[PDB]
Amino acid sequence: EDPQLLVRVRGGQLRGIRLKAPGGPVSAFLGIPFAEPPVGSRRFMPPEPKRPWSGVLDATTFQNVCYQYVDTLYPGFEGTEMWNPNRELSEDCLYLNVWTPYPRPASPTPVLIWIYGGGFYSGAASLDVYDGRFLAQVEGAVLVSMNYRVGTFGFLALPGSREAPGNVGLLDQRLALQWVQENIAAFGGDPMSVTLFGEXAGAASVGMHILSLPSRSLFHRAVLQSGTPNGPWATVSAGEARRRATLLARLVGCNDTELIACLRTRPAQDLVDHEWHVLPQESIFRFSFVPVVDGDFLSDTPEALINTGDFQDLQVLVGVVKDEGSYFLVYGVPGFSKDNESLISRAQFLAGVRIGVPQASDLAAEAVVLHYTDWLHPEDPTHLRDAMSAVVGDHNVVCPVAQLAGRLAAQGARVYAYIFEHRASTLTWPLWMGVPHGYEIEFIFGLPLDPSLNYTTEERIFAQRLMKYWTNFARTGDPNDPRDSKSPQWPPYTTAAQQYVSLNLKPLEVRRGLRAQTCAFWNRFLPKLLSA
Amino acid sequence: EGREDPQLLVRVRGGQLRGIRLKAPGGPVSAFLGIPFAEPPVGSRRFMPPEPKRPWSGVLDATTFQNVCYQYVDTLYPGFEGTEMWNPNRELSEDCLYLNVWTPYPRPASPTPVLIWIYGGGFYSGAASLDVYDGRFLAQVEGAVLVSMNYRVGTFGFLALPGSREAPGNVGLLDQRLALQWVQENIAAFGGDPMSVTLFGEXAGAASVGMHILSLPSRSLFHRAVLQSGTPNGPWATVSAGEARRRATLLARLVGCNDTELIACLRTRPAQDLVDHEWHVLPQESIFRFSFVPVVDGDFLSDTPEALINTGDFQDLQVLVGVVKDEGSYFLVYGVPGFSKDNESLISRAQFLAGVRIGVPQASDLAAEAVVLHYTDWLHPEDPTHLRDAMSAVVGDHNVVCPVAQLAGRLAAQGARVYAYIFEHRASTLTWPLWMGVPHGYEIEFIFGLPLDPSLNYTTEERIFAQRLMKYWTNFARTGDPNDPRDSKSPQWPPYTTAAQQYVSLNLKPLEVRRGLRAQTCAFWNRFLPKLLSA
Repeated sequence: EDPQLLVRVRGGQLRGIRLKAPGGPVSAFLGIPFAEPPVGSRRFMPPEPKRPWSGVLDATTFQNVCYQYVDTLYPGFEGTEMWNPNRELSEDCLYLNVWTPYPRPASPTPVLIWIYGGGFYSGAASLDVYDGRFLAQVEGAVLVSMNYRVGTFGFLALPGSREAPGNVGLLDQRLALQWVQENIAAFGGDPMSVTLFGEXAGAASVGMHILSLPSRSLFHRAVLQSGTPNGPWATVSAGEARRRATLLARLVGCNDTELIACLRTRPAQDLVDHEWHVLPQESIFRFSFVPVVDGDFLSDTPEALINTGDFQDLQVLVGVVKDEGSYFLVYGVPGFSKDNESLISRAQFLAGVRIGVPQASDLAAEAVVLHYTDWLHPEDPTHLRDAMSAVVGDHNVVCPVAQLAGRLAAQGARVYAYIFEHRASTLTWPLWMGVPHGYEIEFIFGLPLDPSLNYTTEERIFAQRLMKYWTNFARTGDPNDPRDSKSPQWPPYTTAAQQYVSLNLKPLEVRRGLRAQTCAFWNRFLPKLLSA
Repeated sequence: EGREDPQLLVRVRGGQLRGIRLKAPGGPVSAFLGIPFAEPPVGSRRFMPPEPKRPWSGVLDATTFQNVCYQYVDTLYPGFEGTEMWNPNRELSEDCLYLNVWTPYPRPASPTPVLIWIYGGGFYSGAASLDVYDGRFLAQVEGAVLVSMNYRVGTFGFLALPGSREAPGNVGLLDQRLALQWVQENIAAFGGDPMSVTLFGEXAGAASVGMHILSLPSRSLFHRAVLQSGTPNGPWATVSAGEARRRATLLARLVGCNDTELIACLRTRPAQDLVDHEWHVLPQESIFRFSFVPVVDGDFLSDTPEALINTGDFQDLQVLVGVVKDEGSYFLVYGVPGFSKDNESLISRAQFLAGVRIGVPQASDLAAEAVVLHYTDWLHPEDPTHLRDAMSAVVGDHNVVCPVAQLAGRLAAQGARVYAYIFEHRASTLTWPLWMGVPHGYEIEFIFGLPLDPSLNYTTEERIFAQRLMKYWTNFARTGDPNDPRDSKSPQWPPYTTAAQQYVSLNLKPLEVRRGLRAQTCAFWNRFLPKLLSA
C-alpha cells in the first residue's frame, strides 16, 4: 500500500496506480465518480453530486465511456478508431481522472482541466491522445479530465420543461469543475490556478463556461483549440432543440412530461439509432444534440454574450490547425474519400458548398462559391478540392475563432492566438487532408515523448515546446518562457495588430490577421445577405 | 493651281482639297484638316441623323482644324494644363462635322493601312484637333494614314426620344459611321487602303469602337479594332430607351419645353442653354456617369452590349484592349468629397463609404456594403492611404477594368483574336499629383508619339518607349498582331485566352507577361454583383 497512491477526497478514500512515464513515475487516479450515475429517472436531467462511499474506492482504471454513437465509416482504420470509445459504453459514465507527479507535489500546482471534443455527440476522457501522464511527469502539472454526457443523453432539451431542461452535458462538466475546487488540493493541485482547455466541442464548452456566470468562479484561464461557443454548429435555439427532441420521440414511438417519461423507457441504443435523423438538411459539421440557448446556462446567444461581455481579468489562448475542414469532407461530400486524392469537379464543388454551408440560401451559396473559386484556375480539381476544405474549416472554425479573438480582445481580455501547421509523421490520413482537425492534440499532450510510438526526434522536441507553451500559459496567463530571452516572443492578439504565431517545427513566426479578408466575408457580409 | 505643292492637291467625292505640308521630327507629312463629311447638323437638323456632305465647288482649304462640336467646357481647375489639354481648342459650333487626314509625304507608293481615331470625353466632350491626337508622328514615322473625325457630343449627339422621328438617339455614333463611310470611298485618294482600316479610341472613343463592332452596318467599314480604357458594355456607356426618354424630357422641362412638339421646342433653344442644363438630369449624385450617351434603341444597338457580346460571333475579329494602372483616380476630384489635385487626398473611413455611394451610384445599400467589404483592407481598415487608393480602385474597376475583362473574356471565348495590355508608365511631364498614379487618358500621348517632339521635355527613355508603342499599334493595324515578325528575340505578346488570361505590361522595361486581369476582384463585379440585383 504505497501512500502516494492513497488520497482522501470529500466523498471518501481512493487508491490510484503508479504509472510509468518515459522520464519517471506518475500517480494516476482514474474513474473517480463525480456524480450519481445519471440513469433511470435521471436520464436528461442535471447531475447530482456523488454520495459518499465506504472504505477505499479503486481508482486505478478508466471508467465507462458515456453512451454514444460509434463511428463506422472506415472499420479498423487507426485514423478513425483513435476517436472511438476504448472502454464499455454506459449511461453510467460520470467519472473523472487525475494525473499528478510522483511524488505528489510539495506546493500547490497549477491544474489543467481537459474537456474532449466529439461534436457533443461522442468522445471520452480515456482515449490515448488525452493521456495526461506526460504533462504530469515532464511539467509537474496536475491534470484533470472528466467524462460528460453526449448526444441525446447530454443535450436533448425540451426547453422550459422540468424533466429535460437541456445543457446537462455542460452541467456535468460544471460539476467536475466544482469537484476540482473542493478536492484537488488533496492531490496537491491549486484550486486557485485552474486552466480549462479542450478541442472542437471541448473548445466550445470552454467558451460556454466563459459565458456562464456560475462557471466563472471555477477557473481562471481558458484554452480553446479549434472551436468556439459562437458560430454555426455549437448552439441551437430553444425552438430548434424542441423540434429535434419532438422529432426523435416521434421516430421512436413517443405534453413534455409524458414525452420525456416515454423517452426514458427506451434502451440507450434506440435513441442513438435515430440521433442522425433529426437534422433539417443534408450537412457536414452539424450535430443533432448540442447546447441550447435556454436563457439559463446561456442567458442569450453566444454572439450576443461575446459582443456585450466584460472580460477584464481573463486570459485566453485560442487557435486553429492548418486544414480545419478536410476531415469532415469524407463524411458526406460526394467526391471525397481518404482512399484516393479526391480531385473534384466544379459541379461537385457547388454541390459540396450546399452541404458544407447547409443554412445557405442560393444567393449566399453563390457568394461563397464565387469567393472561393480561384478565378485564374476556375476548374482546376486540386484548387476546387482545397477550396471545399477551406469553406468548411473557415465557416465552422477559423472565422468563428477570429471573431471570438476579436471580441475577447476588444473587451479587455488577454488573448494569445496560434495556427498549428505540423503534420504528424505517423498520420494515417492521406496527404491531401494536410494537418487535419484534431491532430495537434497528440502533440500538446506530449505523446511523442513515448519512444515506442516512432515520432521523429524533431517531433519530440516540438511536443516539448508545446507542453511548455500550454503549461506556461496555465501558470501565468502568458505562454512565453519567462526565464528565457531569445524566442522570439509570442505577442498578445489585439484588434489593431491582429498578431498570432505559427506552431510548427521551425521557431515561432509572428503573422498578422487571421484570414482577415475571408473572415470579413463570413463575419460581416454573409449575415447581412441571409437576413434580407 | 500653278504654283502650289503638287503633293497637297487631292480630289475626293465632294470636290477638291488643298492640304498642308507639316513638320514632324523625322521630316515632312501631309495634312488635310477640316474636311467636311456631313451637312452641318444645324437648325432643323439638330438631333437628326447626319446627312452626307453635298459636293462643293472650288478648292476647299483643308489647312486648319475646324470647329469643335458644341460642348461643356471644364472649369474645375482654371489655368491648369492637366485639365486644359482636354478642353476645346477651336471655336464651339453646332457646325462641327469635319474630319482630318495625315499621310506620309510624299503620299505612299502602295496602299497603306489606315488608322481611324475616335476621341473620348464621356460622350459630352472631345475634339479630334487636340494636341494629344496629332497624327503627324504616326504618319511620319510609321508611314500610317491616320484619320480622326469630330462627332456630336452631349445633347446634340445623344439626346433621344426613342421611337420618335425627330430625335432617334445615337446620332453621334451615326456621325462616326458616316466618317467611316467617307474613309471607304475616299481614302484611296490619299494612299490609304480601304481594305485595311483599324479603329482605335480611348474611353467613350473605346466604347464607340466597341459599338461599331456590335452594330452590323458598321462592321463592313473596318477590319480591326483597338479599345483603350473603355468598353461598349459596362455601367456608363449606354442607357435604356426608358432612361434616355426620362433624361430628355427632364432636360426639356428645365429649358422650357407627342415628341414632335417637344423636340421642335428643343430646336428653338440656343446651344448654350442645352449645355447649361445637361448635368442636371442624372438620377443620382455620381462620378463616371454622363447624361446623354448611346441608347439601347433596338436599331444601332439591337440589344444591350452585354447581351450582344455574350452571344455574338466574333470569328474574324482582331481586337487590342487594355487599361491604365490608375483608371479611377482622375474622376475622384470631380465630386468625391475629400479628393483634390492640390493635396494627397488621404481620406477617412466615412469619406470612403460616402465615396462608394457616389462611385457606384446604381448600388443599393447591400451592394454598397459588399463593395466596401471587398475593398477594405481588414488589417488596416482606417488607414487613409489605403482608403484613398481603394476609392480609386473601386471607381477604376467598376467602370473600366472589369468591363474590359468581361469584354476580353467574352470576345476570346467566341472566336476573336484578343491582345490585352495594362499601361503602367506615368509621364515624367504629368501635371497631376503623384497620388493619381497613371490616370485615365495618359497613355494617349505615347501611342501618338508626342515624346518624339524634342521641344516637349520627355526623357530619352520615353522617346524609345513611344516608338515601341507606335510599333505595337501599327503592327496590329497592319497584321492583326502587335508583335514584330522579324525581331523574335525581344519578348512576345501572347493573345489573351480564357484558359490562360495573358496580358502584357507596357512600361519602360521590356514586355512582361501577366495572368488574370484582376481576376478575383472582377469576379465580384461581373459575376456576383449582378446577382445581388435579382434579389
